[PDB]
Amino acid sequence: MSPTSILDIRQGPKEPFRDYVDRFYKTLRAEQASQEVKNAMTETLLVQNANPDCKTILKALGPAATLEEMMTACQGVGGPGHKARVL
Repeated sequence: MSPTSILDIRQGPKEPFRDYVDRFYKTLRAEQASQEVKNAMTETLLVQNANPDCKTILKALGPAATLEEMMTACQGVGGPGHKARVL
């Protein structure tokens, strides 16, 4: 509850996007509350609730680099992606 911060609950949240993001930003929000588009600069690795695009993609697309674009690229995506099954 109170002795409970992102960088101590940081397990390694690569893939449980919404399930963990709401929890992450709920504590982390002293530094970047505003869902600010530059969210590829702090320990932020996701976006509050996110959209169905980003969710379905980064669920497999956590290769420790390309996430930093994918985190927020979903905001301007204009479509459902191109991946008929995740792997």
